Amino acid sequence: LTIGVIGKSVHPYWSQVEQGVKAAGKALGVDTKFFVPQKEDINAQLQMLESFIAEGVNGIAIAPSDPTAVIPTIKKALEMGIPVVTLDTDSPDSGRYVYIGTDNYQAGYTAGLIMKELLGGKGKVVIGTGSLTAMNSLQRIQGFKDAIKDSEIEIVDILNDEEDGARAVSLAEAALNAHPDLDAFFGVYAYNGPAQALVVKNAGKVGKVKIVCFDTTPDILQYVKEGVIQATMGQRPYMMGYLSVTVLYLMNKIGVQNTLMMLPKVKVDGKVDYVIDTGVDVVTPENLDEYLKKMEELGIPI
Amino acid sequence: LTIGVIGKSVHPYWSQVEQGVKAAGKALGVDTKFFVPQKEDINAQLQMLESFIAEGVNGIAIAPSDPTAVIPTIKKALEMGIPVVTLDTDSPDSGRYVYIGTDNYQAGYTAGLIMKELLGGKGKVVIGTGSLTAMNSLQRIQGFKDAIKDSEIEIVDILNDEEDGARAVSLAEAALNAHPDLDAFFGVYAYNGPAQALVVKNAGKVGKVKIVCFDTTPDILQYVKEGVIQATMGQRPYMMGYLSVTVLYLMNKIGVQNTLMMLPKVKVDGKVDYVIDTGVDVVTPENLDEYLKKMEELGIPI
Ligand SMILES: OC[C@H]1O[C@@H](O)[C@H](O)[C@@H](O)[C@@H]1O
Ligand SMILES: OC[C@H]1O[C@@H](O)[C@H](O)[C@@H](O)[C@@H]1O
Repeated sequence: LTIGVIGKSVHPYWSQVEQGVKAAGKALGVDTKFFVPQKEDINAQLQMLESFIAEGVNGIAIAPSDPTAVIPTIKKALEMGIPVVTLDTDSPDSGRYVYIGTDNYQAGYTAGLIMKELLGGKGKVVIGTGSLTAMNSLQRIQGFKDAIKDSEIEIVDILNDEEDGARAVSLAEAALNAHPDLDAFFGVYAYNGPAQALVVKNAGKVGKVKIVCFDTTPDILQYVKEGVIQATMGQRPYMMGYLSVTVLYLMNKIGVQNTLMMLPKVKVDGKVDYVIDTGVDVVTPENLDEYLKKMEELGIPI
Repeated sequence: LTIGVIGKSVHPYWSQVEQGVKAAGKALGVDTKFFVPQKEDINAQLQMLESFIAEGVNGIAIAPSDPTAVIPTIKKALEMGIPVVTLDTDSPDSGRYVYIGTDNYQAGYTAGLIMKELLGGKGKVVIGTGSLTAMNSLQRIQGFKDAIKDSEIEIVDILNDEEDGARAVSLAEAALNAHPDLDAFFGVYAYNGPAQALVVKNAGKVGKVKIVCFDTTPDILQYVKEGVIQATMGQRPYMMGYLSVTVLYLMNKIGVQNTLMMLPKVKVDGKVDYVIDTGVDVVTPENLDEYLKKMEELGIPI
């Protein structure tokens, strides 16, 4: 059997997902194809998707940079008898059987409450994300807004870098100059937190300008350690990759229905959906050490 | 790989469980050992459990007729690296990783609410079960009690047949001739429903005496067709046996933890537990054709 997985960018975050993909494949005796474009690239994801289908893979897990754009192709994959699940970010109307990843809206809400606390309920915030089409970005941002709604905290900007590191840095660097009265940064994607951290450090504003972001890749954790980042919403990319392969494997061996019978279910608009929530680890400078301990203890060290 | 499954009795209900166990094994390439004593026999379950452990199976799924009696042995199995899950009825402190089956307490509550409606909150009811140790029987019973608590309905008898057909019958008709003024019969196990129905149809009480039971085996359904049984809480024995083999298979291939995070979790006494609720189908004479249609569509016809 062969299973194909499609990510959204070349960030180390997707490396963790790939490791999960390969480990699951090795444990189950399955071949895995992994693809991630350099930066956000909807057309490349579509072509790779078209390609995996033509190759006749037995399963596809995809993290859509655009949930609507992939619907027709995902429908074809399903017509061709190839199971499809989403991971990292969802496309609920595509026909994908299961979404596997973080509860994005809530992850953002939590980050919003943390921010609300750090700023004492007031101040100006600039948001940095790598997409304005991916549903996971929109949900994290939406949840952030909903969490600070009952305060005087105002978001003065939402900057999209298309999942490009240099671009994320220069956009945050300019936003800092356009807003010398900025109180905080909110990084929605893995590139954003450490980009805003470099900006703030470069301007000598560590502590002055708060940073609440996502993920726990090396560069981020190092800034959390230096105290530049007060809090980051850590995900479980590895698990997302490992369970995606597993779920698709089962759907081939035991069938789509039997596989769904054993997964967590939720209700959307009075209808049943399937969601495996991989959880978030709220990491701050105070609990960093426990985090490095907890991770290695769970089997995914450093 | 070899998976061992232990049932509670020779009822056709367990044949359904076994078909699932054999279907899963076949689809996954796993050998399956299946055991059920003639009637309730805790000692036989324990003896069979000890042999599967000695024979070094790679997984065990058990439906303990006594949740406490099996703890030391299940613990021994786990100590020796053999994953254990429960199905049909639980043993929450045995150390088993997952419970796969009906939500027994709630299915009982639902059963109680249906009676309460049928009897106008008043009348004499006699419960018929096949165990007073098995947790699924105690939960279904405690649930029936909790549902009709604030009504005038009363339970005059709780007859235990130790999962024996003839005993289910002779115990019933020895309650209808000690209570010819009996309002209703409540069958907890699959043996009970048909027995109670055979009795009631004999004493020409078809309709007079109310019958609310569990399961949808040939006989139970037949009597729902003749309006002898008004409502029966149907389970999914097939799914229980199929998923039990699947879960144990995964635990061997990808590990216990990776498998657990794929399943629905619940919080019990502040600690996370894993439970696959195979759901219940409330069947009445009104929808006895829709139920047949539904089962036919899910791949488990007739
Ligand atoms: O920017 C890299 C990655 O960051 C993560 O936080 C997001 O969940 C991914 O969708 C994104 O591709
Ligand atoms: O008595 C036959 C069977 O009836 C079912 O209702 C119960 O779930 C089983 O535990 C029992 O073995």
